[PDB]
Amino acid sequence: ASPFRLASAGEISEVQGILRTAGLLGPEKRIAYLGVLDPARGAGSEAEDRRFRVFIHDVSGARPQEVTVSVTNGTVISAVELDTAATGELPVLEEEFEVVEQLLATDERWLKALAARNLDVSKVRVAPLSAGVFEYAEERGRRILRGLAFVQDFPEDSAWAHPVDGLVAYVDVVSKEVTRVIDTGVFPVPAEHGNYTDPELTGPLRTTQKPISITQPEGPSFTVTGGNHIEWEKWSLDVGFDVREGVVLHNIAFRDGDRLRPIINRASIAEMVVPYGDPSPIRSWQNYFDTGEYLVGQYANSLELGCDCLGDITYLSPVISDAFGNPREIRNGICMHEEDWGILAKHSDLWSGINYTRRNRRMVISFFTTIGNYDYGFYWYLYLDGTIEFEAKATGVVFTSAFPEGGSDNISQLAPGLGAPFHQHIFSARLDMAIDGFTNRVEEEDVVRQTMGPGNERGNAFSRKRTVLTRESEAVREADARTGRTWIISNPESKNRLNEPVGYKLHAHNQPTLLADPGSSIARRAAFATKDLWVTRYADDERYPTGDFVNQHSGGAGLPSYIAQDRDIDGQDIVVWHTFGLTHFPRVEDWPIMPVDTVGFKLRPEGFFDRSPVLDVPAN
Amino acid sequence: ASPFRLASAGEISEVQGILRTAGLLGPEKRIAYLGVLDPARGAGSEAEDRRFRVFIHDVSGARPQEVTVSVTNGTVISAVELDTAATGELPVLEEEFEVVEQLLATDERWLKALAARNLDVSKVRVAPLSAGVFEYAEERGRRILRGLAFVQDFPEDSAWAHPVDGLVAYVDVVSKEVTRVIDTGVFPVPAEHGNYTDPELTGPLRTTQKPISITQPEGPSFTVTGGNHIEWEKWSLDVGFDVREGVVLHNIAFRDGDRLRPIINRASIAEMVVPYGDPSPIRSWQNYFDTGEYLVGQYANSLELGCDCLGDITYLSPVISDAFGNPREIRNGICMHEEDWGILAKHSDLWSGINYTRRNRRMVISFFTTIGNYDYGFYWYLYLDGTIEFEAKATGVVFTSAFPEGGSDNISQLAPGLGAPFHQHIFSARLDMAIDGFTNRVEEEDVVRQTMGPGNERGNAFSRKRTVLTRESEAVREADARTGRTWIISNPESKNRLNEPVGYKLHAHNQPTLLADPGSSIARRAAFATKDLWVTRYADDERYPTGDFVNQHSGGAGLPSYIAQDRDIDGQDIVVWHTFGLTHFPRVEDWPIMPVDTVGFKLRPEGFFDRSPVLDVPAN
Ligand SMILES: [Cu+2]
Ligand SMILES: [Cu+2]
Ligand code: NA
Ligand code: NA
Ligand code: NA
Ligand code: NA
Repeated sequence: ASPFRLASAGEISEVQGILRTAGLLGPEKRIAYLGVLDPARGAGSEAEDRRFRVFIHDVSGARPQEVTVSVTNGTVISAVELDTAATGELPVLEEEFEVVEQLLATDERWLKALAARNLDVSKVRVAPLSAGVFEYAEERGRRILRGLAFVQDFPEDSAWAHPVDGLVAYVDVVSKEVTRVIDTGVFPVPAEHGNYTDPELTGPLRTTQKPISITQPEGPSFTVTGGNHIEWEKWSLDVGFDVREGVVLHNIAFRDGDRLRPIINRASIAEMVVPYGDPSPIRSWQNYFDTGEYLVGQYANSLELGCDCLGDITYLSPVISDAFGNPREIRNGICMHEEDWGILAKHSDLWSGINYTRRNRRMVISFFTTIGNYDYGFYWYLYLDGTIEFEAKATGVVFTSAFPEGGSDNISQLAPGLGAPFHQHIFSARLDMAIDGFTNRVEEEDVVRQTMGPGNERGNAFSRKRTVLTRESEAVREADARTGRTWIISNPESKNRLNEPVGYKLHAHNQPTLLADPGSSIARRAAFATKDLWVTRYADDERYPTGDFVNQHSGGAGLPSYIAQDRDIDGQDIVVWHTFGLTHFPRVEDWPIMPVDTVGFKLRPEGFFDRSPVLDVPAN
Repeated sequence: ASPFRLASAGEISEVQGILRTAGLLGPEKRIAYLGVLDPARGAGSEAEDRRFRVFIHDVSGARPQEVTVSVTNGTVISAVELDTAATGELPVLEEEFEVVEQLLATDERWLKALAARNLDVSKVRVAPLSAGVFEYAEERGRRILRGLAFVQDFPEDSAWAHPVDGLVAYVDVVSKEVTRVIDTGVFPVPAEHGNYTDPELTGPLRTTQKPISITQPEGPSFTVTGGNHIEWEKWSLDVGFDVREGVVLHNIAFRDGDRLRPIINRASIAEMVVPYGDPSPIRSWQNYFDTGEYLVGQYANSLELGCDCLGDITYLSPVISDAFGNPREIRNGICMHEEDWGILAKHSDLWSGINYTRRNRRMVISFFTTIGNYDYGFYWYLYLDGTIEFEAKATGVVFTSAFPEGGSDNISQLAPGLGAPFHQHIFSARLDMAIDGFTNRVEEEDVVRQTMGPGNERGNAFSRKRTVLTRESEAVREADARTGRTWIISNPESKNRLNEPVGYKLHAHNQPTLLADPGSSIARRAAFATKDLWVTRYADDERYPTGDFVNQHSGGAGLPSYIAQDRDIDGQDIVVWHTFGLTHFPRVEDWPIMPVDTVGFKLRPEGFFDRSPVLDVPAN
């Protein structure tokens, strides 16, 4: 009954049938994206209309289409032909990945390059990577993937240990032509294997780890209704899933006495870019937009009980569409559970004699995705005290290269002859704010140091200052860790009992933003990543910080074009976009499989409640 | 048998007997500090000598003494009379705290101030606070405490809800004289109570939280031998306890194959300062040195199973001395346990078909202390992958004042008429480094941005740079979050298999440092807090960043005087001192009892191992 319910297999089958009957899903067509559309602002008329957005690719070279379908009414609402040289190419299809290796295996230039290196083509795996936009005029309007080669000595070998440096190819995956093969010179293929399940590498496994048993004898404290509606310790929300963004949180609200108070209307990771910092022409084009180009939701893992998620786990199994419009279930793709989180509050008072301790807990909503060599975990946390936190977990196998004789300023050495180029992993969180409703504003808060003098005779005073961001043109902000800079999202029309506007404070990790030269292709295509915080006025069609069609888009789409509208954001329906990321100089300890590293952000209440919201927590 | 074993009750009784027979512990004497001394550098001759350092106060006004005793030989090694006007006063005695309220209760000025406010003196609690050094010439060489007043309406009332603003007194606790009573004007005493166990404030307690059961059916994976020696998942260390510093970690080492490899010789929180930023003369002197002035170890809590520490807990019960030299056990004062810590490493490989997941865990060593209104948790974490992390947890009741009519730039409003002055909580971690032995060096690592141009034609390259700190005069460093600044501690004489020096990288949280004017008293006394990182050459007597005698010391002691020696630290026996802290602008949600907030730091291996050190972890 809820408009925010997950897409059903039956809905996806109906979409397929509607598209086919409209003549839009012939044998040459492929679905590159399918997702449910959120309700438009002000759907309080109960007139639900379940609408889906579809990107349709054509493998014969005809123009792709963007289509909107109403499952409710069984009709095609609109269908638009796309000029991809102008607005960007569609996301990469899973079936295009295998095309690259197969096409190169019969190309005379590729075979000559492998022959010079004494490599058997049957052992050469090709990583098919997105192309970006660079100097090659012949690529405009064509679907291009670039391929880098790795040797697999046997079927269970980790090919990442054996990069074939000095060699790259470009492939037109629609016309099935190899456009360029570039060979800059022969590097030795690193010979040491990286097989982290090989007993010769692991040694005897430890026998010292005794079991930790986490159980909930009476079941979990949260309830799931309507398939995806969560209620837990005064929190209320809906867990959505989209093939591009992955897990999306809707309608985050907190039950404060008799009132259900909204906090965030929609929360998601709306883009994530992995730019590489190696200037070698073999890799200097290398930038993954995992969300926008590959779609992280479609590569979600099935999570195993006891290994991936430990404790009393409740799973969601979202349904997506395959390239032909058939429903596909991602079994156990989302884990949900609560976790003990240490001490919540504690005080032993000498004067009253009262000793007081309470324990904290958090609700966890997570999924894991695998894109080639990398694996990313996305974790959303809700805490008893009103804190909301996001954490990304990065693991998997680092992307490798040869390590040059004589060293490198842009590549780490991991093993003899084996290098790992420097790179970043940068995320964009899109937070459609709704602090006590939709009239919100953002203030930038800095610590203020004060000079010793009159009114501050002992030189101990310090203060803070808040600056309201009033228009989009002034709402592109940078971090300043030294001044303790944070941002407060408040509702100027909703006051706490002290007559102050209710608010939430965003705490960033203050990690470096995009390092590339501002004149680079990646700086133009990932402009969101060059600043820590953006605020825009809500609009239905402003969904992603990089635009709708990221693959091979020439740049400027998304946030820089949105904020040019210079709209009023002072007490309006606003969206906060926060950039955060990891800068990775690989270490020896990251090889041959990398231990998890993390980055994230959190939001804490700031005068949202009239007092601590956890006074009614019982004494365990 | 280990020289690093905890002090025994029998050792403390022997110290008392040695002091008494030497004529050093008559009825007028009080022990203000007693602690075991660490072995001097190069104790590999097995010639153990258990020595204790003692500070002896005299309640009759005679000069205090610093005494060193050998329990092994039953002798007084040295006894020195202290000139406290020169070198500082001894730490505050617990018995001096009650003296303040009792003395004020019979002072005519204090009684007149309370009478004007219609307060019954029997209901007025006085917080006895350290004095610092300001403009009052009569305080030089005297033991002074300053008192701030709070109303307790009934014996179980939280007095913190009822500050009596506009009033402060200074007390000489040796001569038992009230030196000054300052009354700047009558403020209304805030009337709302802050009793967080009162059903009228909490409402009905939640019935929604279902139990989380954490158990270890086969016991924990760590072993404890010799009372305080820990072995856990290749880690080895000794857990010490000192009445000033609290938990101290000794001899942190990692078993890498056949080699026990040292990492940190001694790790502790060597000072912690809480400076207040309210320029009112009632509070502008207010600065707590919890470690140096009060001694955080002697106020350690007894931790309750299931409430404070959850899971399979192993306790240590350290022994300290009371003011008369009798041993006192802090029952269950240290909790030790292991915790599941999520995913350690994960990869699903398309080419090899291998799916791999391993789980992480951490060892936790913690204690909790209560100083007046504040409660602090100190947590040390060891992770499977070689990471060492410290985390401080701040909770308790915020220090309060009146909230002025017309507002304040330096005080938050928490309730009608009730304010909470701005302040910081700043810690100093002393890390006596021993990366693969004692020849260590520190490098500062910054990210380096590169310009688009020749050799970087696509403008994607970025790099990093490392600067060796060679002398103490250049080893006072500031954070720079924007350039991703970290510090690497390496051993230039110990190489990994790639012929690179082994190292560990310190990751700071990059929070603001001391905000006070650099010309203030607190900036001179807490100079360590004005910079993020200090490196010194190890010396036996350079123990604390603030010097040995912090109470009422005029300033400059500790780190600024140490580094003036400008000693060589390039491949030497070195000590890293890291400043980190929280800047607290109190929020409504912090009242009437504050949910935990955290700050800390971590160290991760950086080419210390030859590959990932967790390949031999089993598959659960
Ligand atoms: Cu990485
Ligand atoms: Cu505080
Ligand atoms: Na274009
Ligand atoms: Na909004
Ligand atoms: Na002095
Ligand atoms: Na050292």
